[PDB]
Amino acid sequence: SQSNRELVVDFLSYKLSQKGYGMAAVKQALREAGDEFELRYRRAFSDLTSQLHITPGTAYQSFEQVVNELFRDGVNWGRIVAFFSFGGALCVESVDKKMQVLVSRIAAWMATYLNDHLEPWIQENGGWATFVELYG
Amino acid sequence: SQSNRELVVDFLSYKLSQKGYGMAAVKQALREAGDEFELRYRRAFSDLTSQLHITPGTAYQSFEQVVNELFRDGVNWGRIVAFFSFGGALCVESVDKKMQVLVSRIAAWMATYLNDHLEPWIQENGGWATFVELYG
Ligand SMILES: CN(C)CC#Cc1ccc(OCCCc2sc(N3CCc4cccc(C(=O)Nc5nc6ccccc6s5)c4C3)nc2C(=O)O)c(F)c1
Ligand SMILES: CN(C)CC#Cc1ccc(OCCCc2sc(N3CCc4cccc(C(=O)Nc5nc6ccccc6s5)c4C3)nc2C(=O)O)c(F)c1
Repeated sequence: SQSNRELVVDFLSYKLSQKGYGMAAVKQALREAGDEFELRYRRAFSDLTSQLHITPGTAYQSFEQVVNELFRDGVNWGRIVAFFSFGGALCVESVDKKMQVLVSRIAAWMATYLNDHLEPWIQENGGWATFVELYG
Repeated sequence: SQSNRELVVDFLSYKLSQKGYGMAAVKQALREAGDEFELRYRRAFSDLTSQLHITPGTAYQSFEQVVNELFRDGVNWGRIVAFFSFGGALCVESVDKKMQVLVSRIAAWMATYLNDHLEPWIQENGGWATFVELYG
């Protein structure tokens, strides 16, 4: 869906710009939730960037397997925030290693995973409007 | 949920009995779909029983990783049928190796995976009532 892709591009651009490189309410809540996750929560959970070791040869299937570990106990809003934040970290780490080409690929991976695996839970749980009420 | 667990126990008991060892409409459609999968489709896909090699030491996480391969591209009714049928085969193979104790465990794995990963898609796609209309 275009709405999921828009959220992905907005969050990734925000994270890249933050580091030096419509749906307004949803985008804002997402940006804020991602920031909170990075400041307080990222440190406690298993570091997924260590498990992926991204490069131009990295396949979507590899990304998919690592993200599955994130949702192993099911989906919830906090986990979706960790997922967006994980994608942001891969983009930042990609731009550092001079592989800016991987950004658009990571974006596609995220949108794809969202549409294929997370969308049903999102819609069944009130949609993004509900995320705003809880995290925004 | 209790409704998912009931479907799992009904299907497993049905498969076990077939090999010599409420929700009536859903249970019937599921039994019938599972039979069609075994008669027509099982031969046309990769054998997951080869990837699990079940024993009393087999962890849920192992089962989860194998099932994930089944839904790697997403969920649909036919894939859910393949999933029930896969659980049925593990139970049959467990009773054959004298490990009848694993049956209740496999049942719990299935109910768990259903509730944690498949339920949202099911509800967003018309619920079990829709499965009955299509496969029943
Ligand atoms: C309202 N105001 C105040 C605004 C606000 C707010 C607000 C509050 C709370 C918030 O988070 C709460 C925790 C969310 C989570 S994360 C999680 N697991 C599941 C198991 C699991 C297993 C393996 C790995 C991971 C993992 O994520 N590894 C990563 N590696 C990297 C590396 C780089 C970058 C990102 C990542 S992520 C996980 C993550 N589970 C939960 C949960 O809540 O259940 C929040 F985000 C925002
Ligand atoms: C109408 N009336 C007459 C009633 C009816 C009916 C009716 C109609 C259609 C039906 O299925 C259609 C195909 C469904 C599937 S399966 C599938 N892949 C994804 C890729 C993939 C990858 C790896 C493994 C598997 C896998 O499954 N491995 C297994 N190993 C074992 C071993 C033992 C036991 C079970 C199993 S399963 C798969 C399965 N994809 C699809 C799909 O349709 O997308 C059906 F079941 C019933």
